[PDB]
Amino acid sequence: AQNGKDLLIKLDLQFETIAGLRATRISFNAETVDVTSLESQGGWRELLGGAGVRSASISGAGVFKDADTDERARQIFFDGEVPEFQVIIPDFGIVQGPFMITSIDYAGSHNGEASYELAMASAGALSFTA
Amino acid sequence: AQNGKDLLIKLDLQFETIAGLRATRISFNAETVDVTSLESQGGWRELLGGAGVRSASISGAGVFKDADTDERARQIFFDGEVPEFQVIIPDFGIVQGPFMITSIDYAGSHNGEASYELAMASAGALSFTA
Amino acid sequence: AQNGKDLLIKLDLQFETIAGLRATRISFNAETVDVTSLESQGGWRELLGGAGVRSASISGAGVFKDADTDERARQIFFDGEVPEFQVIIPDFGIVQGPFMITSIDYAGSHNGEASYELAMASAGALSFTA
Amino acid sequence: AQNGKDLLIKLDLQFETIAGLRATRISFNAETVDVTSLESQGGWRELLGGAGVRSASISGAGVFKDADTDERARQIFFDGEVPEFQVIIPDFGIVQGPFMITSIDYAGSHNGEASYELAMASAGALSFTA
Amino acid sequence: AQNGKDLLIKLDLQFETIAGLRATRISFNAETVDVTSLESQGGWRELLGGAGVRSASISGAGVFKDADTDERARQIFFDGEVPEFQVIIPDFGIVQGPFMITSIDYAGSHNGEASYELAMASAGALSFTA
Amino acid sequence: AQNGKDLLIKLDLQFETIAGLRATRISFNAETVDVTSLESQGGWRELLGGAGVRSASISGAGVFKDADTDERARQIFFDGEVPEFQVIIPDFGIVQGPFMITSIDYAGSHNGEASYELAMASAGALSFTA
Amino acid sequence: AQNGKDLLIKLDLQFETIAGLRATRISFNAETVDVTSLESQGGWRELLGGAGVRSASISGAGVFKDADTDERARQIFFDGEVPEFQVIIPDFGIVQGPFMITSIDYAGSHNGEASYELAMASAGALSFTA
Amino acid sequence: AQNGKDLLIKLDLQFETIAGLRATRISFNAETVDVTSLESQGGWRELLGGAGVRSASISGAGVFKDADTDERARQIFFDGEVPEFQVIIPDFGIVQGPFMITSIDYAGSHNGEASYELAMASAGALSFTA
Amino acid sequence: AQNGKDLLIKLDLQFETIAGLRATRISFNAETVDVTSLESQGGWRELLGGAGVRSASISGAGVFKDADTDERARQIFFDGEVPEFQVIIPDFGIVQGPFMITSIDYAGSHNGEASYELAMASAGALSFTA
Amino acid sequence: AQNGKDLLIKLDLQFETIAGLRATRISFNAETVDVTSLESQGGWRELLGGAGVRSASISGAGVFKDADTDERARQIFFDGEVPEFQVIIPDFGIVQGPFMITSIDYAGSHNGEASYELAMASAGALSFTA
Amino acid sequence: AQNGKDLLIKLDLQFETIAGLRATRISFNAETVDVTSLESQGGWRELLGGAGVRSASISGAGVFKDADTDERARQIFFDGEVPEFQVIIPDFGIVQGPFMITSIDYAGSHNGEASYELAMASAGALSFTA
Amino acid sequence: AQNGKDLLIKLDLQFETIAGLRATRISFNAETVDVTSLESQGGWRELLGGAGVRSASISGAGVFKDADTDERARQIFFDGEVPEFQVIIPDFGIVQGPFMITSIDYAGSHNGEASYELAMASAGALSFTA
Repeated sequence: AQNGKDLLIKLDLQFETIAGLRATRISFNAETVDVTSLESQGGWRELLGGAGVRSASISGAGVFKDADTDERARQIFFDGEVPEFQVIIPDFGIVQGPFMITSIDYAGSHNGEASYELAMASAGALSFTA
Repeated sequence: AQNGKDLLIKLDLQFETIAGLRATRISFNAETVDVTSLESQGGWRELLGGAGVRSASISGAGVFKDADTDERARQIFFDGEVPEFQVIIPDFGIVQGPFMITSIDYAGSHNGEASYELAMASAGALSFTA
Repeated sequence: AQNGKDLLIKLDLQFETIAGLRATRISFNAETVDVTSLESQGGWRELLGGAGVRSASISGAGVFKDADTDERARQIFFDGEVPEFQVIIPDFGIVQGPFMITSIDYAGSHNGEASYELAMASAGALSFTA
Repeated sequence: AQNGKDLLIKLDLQFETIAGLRATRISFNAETVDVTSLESQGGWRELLGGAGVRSASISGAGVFKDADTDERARQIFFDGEVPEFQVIIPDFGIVQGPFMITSIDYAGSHNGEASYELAMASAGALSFTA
Repeated sequence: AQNGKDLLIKLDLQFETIAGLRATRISFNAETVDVTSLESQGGWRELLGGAGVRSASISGAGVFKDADTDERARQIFFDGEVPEFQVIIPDFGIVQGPFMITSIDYAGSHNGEASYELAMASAGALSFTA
Repeated sequence: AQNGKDLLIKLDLQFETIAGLRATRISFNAETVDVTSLESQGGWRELLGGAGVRSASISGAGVFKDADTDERARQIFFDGEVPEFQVIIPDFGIVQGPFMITSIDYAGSHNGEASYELAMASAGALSFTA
Repeated sequence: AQNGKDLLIKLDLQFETIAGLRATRISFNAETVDVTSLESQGGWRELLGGAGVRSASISGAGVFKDADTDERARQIFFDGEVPEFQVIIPDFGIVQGPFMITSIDYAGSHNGEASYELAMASAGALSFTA
Repeated sequence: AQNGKDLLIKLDLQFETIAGLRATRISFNAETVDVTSLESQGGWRELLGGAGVRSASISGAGVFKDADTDERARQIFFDGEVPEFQVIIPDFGIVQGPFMITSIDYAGSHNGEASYELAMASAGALSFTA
Repeated sequence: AQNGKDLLIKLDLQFETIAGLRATRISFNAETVDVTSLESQGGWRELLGGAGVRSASISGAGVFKDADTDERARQIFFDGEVPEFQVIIPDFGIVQGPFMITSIDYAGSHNGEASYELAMASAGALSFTA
Repeated sequence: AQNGKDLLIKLDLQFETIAGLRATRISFNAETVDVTSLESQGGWRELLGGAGVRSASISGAGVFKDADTDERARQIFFDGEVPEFQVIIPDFGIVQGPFMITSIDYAGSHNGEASYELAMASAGALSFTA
Repeated sequence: AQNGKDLLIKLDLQFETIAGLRATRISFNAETVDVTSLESQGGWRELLGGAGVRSASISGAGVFKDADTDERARQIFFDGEVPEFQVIIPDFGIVQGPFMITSIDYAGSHNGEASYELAMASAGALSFTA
Repeated sequence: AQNGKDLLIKLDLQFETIAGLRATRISFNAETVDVTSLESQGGWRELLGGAGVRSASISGAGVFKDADTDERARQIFFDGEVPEFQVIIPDFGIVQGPFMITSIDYAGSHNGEASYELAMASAGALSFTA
């Protein structure tokens, strides 16, 4: 078993995690390049595999606590960059990829928090430190 | 931690917040300009970053209490303008952007409130007061 | 605070509200005419504002109680018209717009009510009585 | 107030209601033919009204009890017809329209009923008996 | 009233029902061939009726109990056929149609069942035994 | 009845199941090649059957426990391959198909687990060991 | 605003509109007799105006409903005539011109309508009733 | 309204319709013999009418189902003939004309049908049975 | 930024804009008098510039609302003239040119508007008021 | 109904189909030798039929998988030949004609496949095996 | 990667970019002087290369914002000149060529912008600053 | 199956691929020298084959990333040459042909990339390395 407190996204400025990090989710994708020739041993769909583009997307939720890493993401959004982002998996290790800052949003209610979602997507080739 | 009562959207007339402000949510976006060349170190999707357009959208919910700032939004909708709007983040600071008044709606039930949603979207370059 | 019992939609025949008016919701819109030139001080999306078309939509729910104003809406639907409709906001005032009768529906169950939704949309220039 | 037990859909064979009629819902529509000229007193969307096509759709839910009117709907579906259907509104009156039998479905579980939905849509000009 | 235990889908091999048959739902359709001429007594939408194609779709849920009829559906999927399928309605009778085996799926959790959905769609002309 | 603990997806490296396997679901498909000629004994939709392409998709959920089979899936994603995957059905048997690693995602919260979804899709002709 | 249901093409037999009149379009033309002398105050193209021939073309779409006016157009095509045709503009008035029946076509699909296009062109001097 | 399933093209061998008849379209033409004399009451284009040649063209789409009428069209193409073809209009009646077999084409994909277009054109004087 | 509602075409009778002016587009041209001598510093195409004729074309779309300026264009077409037309550019100013009325067309559907396109082209020397 | 997987083009080396055969389309033609004498019973166009030349064209799309039959087509193109090609129709049979290799093209993107179109045209007399 | 905001066309008056520059596209050409002698090692087409004339064309789209550089282009069009134009490529550099102002057009709708296309073509020898 | 990332066009300076190579497409041609004698066993068109000229054309799309191979193509265009170009097919091999640089174009928008198309055509005899 691995603690959900362990997997951490973190910005550059040298890497530090953001403050409100209530729920985060790295999500990989591939578009499944269908190569269905007429011949196929039972009429099954055949796929190519390595031809497909592959992606990554980070969706971080949290409560707005002011930190320099939280101010950094605003500066990354206004001065639109694609810097290095890094996401630990507990016992796998970090990812250390270039991402962008696709859509952030700050929210607040009459009774609750200052909360924020932070949605990111892949911008380059990723890595894995094991 | 930051109070959700602190983050406030506010209209011009000089800036004042609207009356019913039950739930508000600034939401930023970028469309992620995919630049996927054939070469890529693992077949990963590459992204450009700064080429993407970037946006902002404000969705304010609340209960209809008559105020001059609430009458102002009706006047902003009928006389269709794109004036300056300003949204505080508690410990970040204000945003102070030009937005429009994309879709508002007033609602009422047989037993409940006069309530309203107020949806806005970015109309120009934004700012950040830190 | 404003009572939800106060905001009232009403038909012409001289204006009277409909009988079952369980939940009603005027909803305004604008399509946000994106004017994103290549220059923009941080790559922000620029918007025009007043070029966008603007709309209104009324969605009234209620229980079927037979009234002349309820029979009027059937006559407005079969003899397809775009007459004047009027929606009070409690302390703002009325709207007094031409709408159509886009989609109505009557519903009933084996144990419950004769209920109805009544969906309307804008058909002309609106107003505001303050 | 009007009882939901009163509003009844009914088939021809002379008109009789179907057996399982747990929840029924006549739903009218119009597609809102947008006539937005460049001139409009506040940039408001203008609509034409009577040019729009208008429709009706009936969605009847119920439990499968075998009746001749329930067998009739199967015969209406296989021998695809558009016969007269009639829906009472409690204190308005009947509708008496030609509809078709667009999609029906029979369902059953390991513990529950033989249930069915019955979805209909308008096929001609409707009426109103007042 | 009719028991939901009575309506049964069944495969050929001679007809036998499948093992896990937790929830099943035959669903018929017609695409409603709109024939809206300019003339129509109130501007109502006119429909043709019998010109529309008509369909059937079976969605069977259940828990994976190994049976020869359950192995048959796998053989129907890999050796892609359109054999005769038969669905009883309690007091109507059977349907006895040619269907295909459009999408099946087996599912299991760390604590629950081996469960399966089985989605079918019409492949030919149907029948009704009364 | 069959235990949901029995149906197991498993990777190659020789086959071993992945660690967090909270909910898994193989899902087959066929696109239903509509062959609707003008003649049809009641206007019913006719289908061809075996002409349709057929597919399979695996959606595995689980909690991130570090295993070599869990590291293998990351290596399968970065070095984009289409290796053999194998899914037991309790009393049917295995499937043993070539799949790809379409989209994986790691997620964690401030209080919960390191969890992951693992979505796969068919890449070749499948099998069945009975 | 003017309803598109109002503008109507109509045949002689005394004038009656055709049955399927889904989309109709009178289209006028002039060939723009270029009179470009060497002198012209900025090298602009000069045109003569009234020397150009002027035309009209009617393209009527619709669904084949059998009417005597629909049979008339077939008789106008086989017995090739140039009779009087008349097209209302809603608030302008009629045109009342001699046209021919240049190209008609009947079409039908395996699932849709019997539809037809009807293309006409000017054959004489036109009129305008105001 | 008339069903699109009703209008049918059919070959001789005695007349039978072809198998795949997904979309068919008889299309008539006339070349509009322009008789524009210098005099014309407003400079309008004058046309003669009956001097123009008149034609017919049939474009039939469909899915290749083997029938004797489908084999007949291949025999009509290789042994190039101009036999009698017959096209029903629902409530008008048949046409019964001599056509040729101008261009046919068979098509198939890796996943779809064996489909075919069949393009014909007029070869003689046509008829009309009313 | 400039509003698209500001640029207006207008007829003489003193100048007034037409009613339906949904989309308008002044379009200038020059035919690019190629003067390619054998000598050219890299074999580049040389052009003369001022020798080319220059043109203007106006294409106005809109919905038929009856106005005196809309009746004027019909009178300009039948009594073929080349009067003064004037097109504002928002912050540039007017054009005030002689144009003709090259091709207009009125269109209407079974459900939509009475719409019209209005195509114009240059007839003389143009101007610019700044 | 016939599967689109069944119709197959195939080269000589003895006949084998090519690898990527995503979409293929044999297309026949005849140029319609117009024999329009002055006499014709309604002024109809008369055609001769068998005098017209007749052709065939094959357009095969697919993904580049290296096969000896795929290398053969390159050798057929560089060493320009007109060998025998053979195209099955599912239930008709083969064609077995001499064709040439008119235009092939290989294509690839930064993210997609190595794909190819293969366009062929008739080079001799064709056949039909029934 | 290079930002599309970086490549800029600019006029002389000293060089400044135009205001609305939504989409711009320099396009070079050469007419490919075919020199196909009878001898050629496989019957391949031989080309000469440097004999071909070479060109450039600029197509700039944008929204009409009044600027002196936007007024300049009108003055360049009416007083027909071929002045120096300059187009940056992000990391290549400028072009700095003499062009003409071939065709401009201003457009506006009832709801949208004042927009303009600006089409240019080469008029002399070009350059490259690296 | 073959990856579209594998097929690569490349310039000489020794061969290196260009930077932005988003979509590339080698396209071969032959003009089909029609040799249709009066005799032909069914009136079929006869073709000669090897007499036809044969060609190749390369259309490369991509995003402008500055490289020496990208600067080379500009130098190949201005100093008009016909150097050796080389295009890999994944499992076939290279082509290694002399081409010219027929038409290139650089494009950029207000929000997107600096993109470019690069169109080439054959200039000599080609090859194939297998």
